[PDB]
Amino acid sequence: VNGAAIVAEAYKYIGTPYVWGGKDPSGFDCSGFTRYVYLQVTGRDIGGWTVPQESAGTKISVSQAKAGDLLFWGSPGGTYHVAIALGGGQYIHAPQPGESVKVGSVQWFAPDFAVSM
Repeated sequence: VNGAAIVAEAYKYIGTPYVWGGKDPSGFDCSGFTRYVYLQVTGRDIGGWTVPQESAGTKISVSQAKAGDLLFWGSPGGTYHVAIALGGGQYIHAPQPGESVKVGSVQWFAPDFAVSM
C-alpha cells in the first residue's frame, strides 16, 4: 500500500473518456477518477467531489509531493481540480470534458497545493 500501488492502479485507466460526474471506468471526471483509484487500492472512500478530498490527508506543498499524493487546483475550500501525483512534477488525471484520462506536467498547468495520504 505504497504510492507506487496508487500509481500502478491509476495507469490502468489511461484513455478512459471524460464524463461529468462519472465515477467508474466507463467514464470519469477529475474527482471520480482519484476516488476510484483510492477505493481500489485502499478500500476507503475519499470524497466523491473535489472539496471533501481535501481532508483525506495532510496538506503539503507541491514540491513535497511524492508519488501517490493528491494535487489540488484552487484554494482550500474552493478546489476545482484534483490529480494524482507521479513525482517529479508529473501527475495523472481526467483533465476536462474534452479529453480522456492522461498524464500531465506542472510545467503545463501547475496545481495550487498537495495532500499527503
